[PDB]
Amino acid sequence: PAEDTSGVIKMAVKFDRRAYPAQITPKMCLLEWCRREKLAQPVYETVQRPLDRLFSSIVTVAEQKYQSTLWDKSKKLAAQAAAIVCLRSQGLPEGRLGE
Repeated sequence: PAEDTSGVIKMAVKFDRRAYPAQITPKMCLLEWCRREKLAQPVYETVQRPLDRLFSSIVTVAEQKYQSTLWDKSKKLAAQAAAIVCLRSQGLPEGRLGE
């Protein structure tokens, strides 16, 4: 239900685990959303700038790609950021404390 799914949607996000309950992450919130929606589960591809020890991640959900504009220090932190981009750009709840 989102006709044009080309390209990449981006926002400027970094995952800050202090905003989340113990051991709940955007990846889990997004995965549960896909399951609730009977959607294929998210697919993450890592991007690297190894000379800077930087990481980015592109997540595909319902054929649309999402990615943060910002780089991070680890594959896992970048994957969390990509999940946030996917949720926040759609207006969905992100799983934070008191949301």
